[PDB]
Amino acid sequence: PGEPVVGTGASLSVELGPRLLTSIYDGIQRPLEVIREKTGDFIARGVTAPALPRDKKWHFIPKAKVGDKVVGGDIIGEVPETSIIVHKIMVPPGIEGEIVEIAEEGDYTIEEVIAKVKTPSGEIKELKMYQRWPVRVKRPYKEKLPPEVPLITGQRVIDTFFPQAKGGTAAIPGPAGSGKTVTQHQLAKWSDAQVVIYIGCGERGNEMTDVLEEFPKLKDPKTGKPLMERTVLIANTSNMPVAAREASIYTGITIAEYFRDMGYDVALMADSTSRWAEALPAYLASKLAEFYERAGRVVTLGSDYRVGSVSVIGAVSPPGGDFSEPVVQNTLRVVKVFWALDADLARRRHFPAINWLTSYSLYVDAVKDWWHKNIDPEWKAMRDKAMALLQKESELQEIVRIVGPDALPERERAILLVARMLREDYLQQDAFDEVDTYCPPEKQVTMMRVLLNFYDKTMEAINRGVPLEEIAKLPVREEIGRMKFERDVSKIRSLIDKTNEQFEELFKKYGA
Repeated sequence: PGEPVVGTGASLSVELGPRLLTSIYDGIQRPLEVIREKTGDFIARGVTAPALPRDKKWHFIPKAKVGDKVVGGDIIGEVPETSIIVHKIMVPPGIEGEIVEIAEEGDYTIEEVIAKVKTPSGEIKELKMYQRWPVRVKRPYKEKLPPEVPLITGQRVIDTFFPQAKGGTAAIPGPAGSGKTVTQHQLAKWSDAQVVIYIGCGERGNEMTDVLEEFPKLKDPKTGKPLMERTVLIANTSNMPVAAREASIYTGITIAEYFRDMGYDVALMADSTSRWAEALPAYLASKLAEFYERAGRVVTLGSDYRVGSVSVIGAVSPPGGDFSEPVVQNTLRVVKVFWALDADLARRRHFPAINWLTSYSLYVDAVKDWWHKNIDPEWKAMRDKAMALLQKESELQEIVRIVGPDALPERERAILLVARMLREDYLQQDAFDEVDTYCPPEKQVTMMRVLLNFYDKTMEAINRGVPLEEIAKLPVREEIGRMKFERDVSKIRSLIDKTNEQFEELFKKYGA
């Protein structure tokens, strides 16, 4: 509306209800292009359009009845919104009491009052299929849970060495381009979040166009349905007001929090480094912080025990291609994970071009018990071992650069052989391949066991006089290089026995 009050200005809010999905907005949730506003401490002014259509009929299913006691977050109905997502109709935060009136199953437009609640006062509150929330106010919840369950991306280098927790905070520094774009796209479509809130575009120039024309064609690989049906986009464009681009990340995170309150895992993804806007280094630092602080996995409001999360992934691309700060350095300081895309790795044709020495995740210990309990009790021991091999490989390659390869002992040559297999057979991954576009957790640990078992057999064999050239030509080495294209994890698993057997024949052949 247009009401003015002391403190934060015209309370800038979003409409939360059905039809949000598949929608594209600007920084303050207008369907249109353009935008208009004056961001300050004091206030902000804006008029035009409706965020949610009032014309569309929604199929309402009641999930409560007259006489039920309710609190904020209680689910009182369901609406099938898209062919992917069921919209859960919740009591707005701050409302409690008895349901004295609830709609029957029928078709309704969003201004229709689908229930009434009598509060303890006796005051009668009318509930609709949508609700409103100030974007600068974090939606409430019962409890923020410590990081614990991984957001599974299906990308080996991430899930294994640099994991993201559901509710966690990630950034992707490094050069913009196909690399970043492909990784962004793999994350959005493969991560086990049900809903994606995507902020950006505006970064390229032809980008708004490609979004307008290609994004409706993209499929959700999980369902074969349009990805648009689990997505909401917020566009920050060069023509749009400074004020609104400022606000877009609050709009974004409020909409994400609303889907978490229903019990979904949501991924909030940002790719709007350049277009982010400033009216008037501590200003940037505080705004980054207030945003990232809102990520989290929570026990939601409601009378049933229920958990949802917002995981934040922010692409950070230097404004003028400038390696240095500020945007880059503060954001890396706030997030708990980053995936450093690296142009030299791209030129070595190592894809995805995630530098496994400069990336880091502070969630390894937080997610390990989940991996241990659900997938493989050796997950953490194996990641640590593979990383130590990579760390060793890097020190050796530096030494070798200076003194040459000709006086390397067999043990050191073997380390290099196996590190190379780790980099090519495991870290490298093919987003374009119909099998290797996603790697299930059970496949990740099984490929890793195959590789680490090969390493152990390699060092045992070195130890017993087998020459390294023989290990390098072992037929099984080359099936290991193809494990990633195999859909059937038991065929991958059998490489362990196959490896043991070929090494045995090498032992018989040397009397070793």
